[PDB]
Amino acid sequence: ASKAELYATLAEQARSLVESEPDLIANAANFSALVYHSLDRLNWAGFYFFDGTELVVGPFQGKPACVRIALGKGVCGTAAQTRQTQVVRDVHAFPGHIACDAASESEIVVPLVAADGTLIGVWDVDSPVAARFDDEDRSGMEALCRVFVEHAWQKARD
Amino acid sequence: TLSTDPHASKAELYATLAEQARSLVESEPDLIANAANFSALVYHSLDRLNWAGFYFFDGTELVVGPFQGKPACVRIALGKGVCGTAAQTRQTQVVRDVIACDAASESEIVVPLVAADGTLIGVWDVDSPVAARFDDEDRSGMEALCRVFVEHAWQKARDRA
Repeated sequence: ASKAELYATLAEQARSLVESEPDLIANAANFSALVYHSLDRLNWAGFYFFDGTELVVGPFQGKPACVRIALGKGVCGTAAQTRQTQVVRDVHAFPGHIACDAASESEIVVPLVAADGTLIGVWDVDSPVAARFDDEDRSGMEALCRVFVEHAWQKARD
Repeated sequence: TLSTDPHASKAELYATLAEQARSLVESEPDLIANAANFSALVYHSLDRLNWAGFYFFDGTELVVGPFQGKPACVRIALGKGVCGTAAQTRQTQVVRDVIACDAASESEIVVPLVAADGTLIGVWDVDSPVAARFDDEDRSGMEALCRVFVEHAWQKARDRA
């Protein structure tokens, strides 16, 4: 299946899954499981949630990794501080990449921002192969995260 | 790989994993982070597993928390299925041959999680695609792992409130 097909399907599956469920933790864990087992050549997929000061890991699929990430530090901290998606083809060349993120060869991080500008956290996907993610994954991952923010986080906050 | 390495028994392996679990959660205050990391640690330390994670009691029924594996059940009523049976009976369930959730599961162990004051926290659920993957040594080992999580993550956070 092409990337365009996979992300179109994932977007509707994700919306179906989280709209029918109030609990944010359930929705974050099921979302991580859905994406992780639908895309090949991944070794990590999951959430970090902002605690008012820094990122703190939430539900994820993969091996134990970073537990806390300061804003500005590494790919995830850079995404949270700049509020810009990070598409990294070679994590070992990303300036300031952090030790607990060493299992990843390439990475995509989408910042999650509430409608009122509050930093929610980041969505982080890692691969053990080089240049796994391109700008179509940028489009596709961001569409999945918009579903999550609108129909899981924004709902529970209200 | 490397057959000449030391080959530990189930008791020793679960004891080593309990110390790792203790070290992983001891100093982190956030309960959801510890639950996510604990699920990841156990799932990747034991072989022949296809699911490992938490369902948390919301006061009425079980609601899935952090887990490793494909999407499974989201909500489970008390008394329904292996996990709901564990939560209601407050008894550990060991199933050698598998209603719901992870379809590929052939054997399963569910450990109820109960607070110091008797509150039902939820359950810890692990599945294998192999028949009779879990025996009474796995039963004892999983219960010891869950004591670490309840003591050094859940009860720790509750007592600070």
